[PDB]
This record gives sequence, C-alpha cells and structure tokens, in this order.
Amino acid sequence: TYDALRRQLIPSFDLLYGSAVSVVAMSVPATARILDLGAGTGLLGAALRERLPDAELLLQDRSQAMLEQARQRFADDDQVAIRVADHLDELPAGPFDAVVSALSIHHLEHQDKQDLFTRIRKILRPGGIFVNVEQVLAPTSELEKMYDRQHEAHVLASDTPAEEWAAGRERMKHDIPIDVETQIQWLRDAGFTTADCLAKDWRFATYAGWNG
Ligand SMILES: C[S@@+](CC[C@H](N)C(=O)[O-])C[C@H]1O[C@@H](n2cnc3c(N)ncnc32)[C@H](O)[C@@H]1O
Ligand SMILES: [Ca+2]
Repeated sequence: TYDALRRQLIPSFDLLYGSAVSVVAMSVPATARILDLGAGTGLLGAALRERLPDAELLLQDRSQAMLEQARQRFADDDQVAIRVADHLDELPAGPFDAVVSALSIHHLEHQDKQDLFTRIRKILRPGGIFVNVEQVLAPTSELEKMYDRQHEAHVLASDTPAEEWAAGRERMKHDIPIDVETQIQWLRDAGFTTADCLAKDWRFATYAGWNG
C-alpha cells in the first residue's frame, strides 16, 4: 500500500526490505528471473528493480486491486509481468533464480506454508534463493506481549494515524504467524540445503533458503 504508511506500520522497513534485496543481489546474476509472491502494490519488486535493473520480475497476487497499483508503479517497465494467482494455485513453471515474498505467507495455514516452501523449491534453479520478509510470532505468549509492545512503540513514534493503526489491528486478527526458527526449519524440511535469519526487529524478520 502507500509507501509512507507501510514504513509507519513496519519497524526496520529499510533493514528488512534492504536485507532481502542485498541477499538476492549477492546470490543471483544481474539478469535473474525473480517471482514476487503476494507482490501487493509491488514494494519488494520495486526495491529489487532499483538494485537489479536487468532482472526479469513476475509479480503474483490473488488481488487484482493490489496488482492495479503494481501495474501503475511499473507502467513503463518492459521487464515486469503480472500474474493473478493464489499462493495455493499452481506456481508459474519458471525456472526462477529467486522467489521472494513480503508480509503475505503468514496469511496461510501452517500446513499450506510447509507445502508452499516445497512447491517454491521445485520452481527454483539449483543454488536458487527463496527470501521472506515476514511477520513472525514470538516463541512464547509472554515474549509475544513484548513483541506487541515493541511493534506499537514503532507505530506511535512514527506518528501513525490512529484510524490506520486500528485498521492494522483489525487486519492482523486473521494473521497465522509462527516463530522464525520454526519457519527456517520448514525450509530445511522442504529440501533447502542452507537457511538463515539475515535480519530481525522483534515481530518482523528477513530469512532465506538456498536450493543448493
Ligand atoms: C500486507 S500485503 C504485502 C504486499 C507486498 N508484498 C508488500 O510487501 O508491501 C499482503 C499481500 O498478500 C496477498 N495475499 C494474501 N493471501 C494471499 C494468498 N493466499 N494468495 C495470494 N496472495 C495473497 C494480499 O492480497 C496482499 O497483496
Ligand atoms: Ca497480515
């Protein structure tokens, strides 16, 4: 959604999205084929294009309304394609050098996350990278309260409109997050040979898996 609001709602936006861009740029060639899963308005795709002008981007989302904003953002870009599809629909064949996602996969049931990670590995080239900029759960209810306080601290310090934070709270009611270490293990289960948490700010983390 509108870029200024996203930075108000998401702690360490530049660290987390920047880490995603950096790990892709160090993992794949300038001419990488990249799938952005749950691309929304295309914020992560845009961050990648800024660093990788010659990359082929496929932006995928279930929402035509969200992808309309991505289409406007990439109106003049000859190396961007749009696919309307659910995460649970058949993935595009590729192959891809990188599959990336931001703040989307935490909307799936856990079993669907585990299956998705396996399906993603099948469309990745050998040595290909999967990167997730993700909303994560604390490993305990007591730490989850602390995560929540730290998230709210960022939102308030960012002078976020009360109505946008209240709307944010409402959207978060149907989140299905899990801790970062569990999700990283699910990458290993899916057959990624290396997986790591690159950057983290309490509730928000950038992690990656390599296919070889
Ligand atoms: C909070 S937005 C993140 C958008 C963008 N990736 C970003 O970083 O700003 C979550 C996105 O995931 C999409 N989404 C949620 N569940 C999905 C699903 N099951 N299949 C496909 N897209 C989904 C939503 O339509 C929305 O565009
Ligand atoms: Ca969410």
